Amino acid sequence: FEKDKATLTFTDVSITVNVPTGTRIIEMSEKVGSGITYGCREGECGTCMTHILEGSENLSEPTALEMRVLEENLGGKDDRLACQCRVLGGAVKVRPA
Ligand code: FES
Repeated sequence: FEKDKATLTFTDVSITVNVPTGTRIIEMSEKVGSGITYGCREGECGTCMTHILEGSENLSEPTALEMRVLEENLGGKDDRLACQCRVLGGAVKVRPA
């Protein structure tokens, strides 16, 4: 009934925020103090890498750009870029990678 909102848990700070769907993880991490770093405005640096603990199915699929910057920065199977990863619904749990 609230399909336009999603819960996002930053486990390094133990807080779950209810975000409007389509919000990027980086747009909440600094609001709660999570240690995810915003280091560029072009999606190329990869310093915003984030480990997706749960709920990867509720996230926007990675673009070809994200995949390239992920691989360039040794991102793993469950890592995503916080400045490019949008929460589309459901429940997601993340920690700084
Ligand atoms: S902040 Fe640079 S890739 Fe996300």
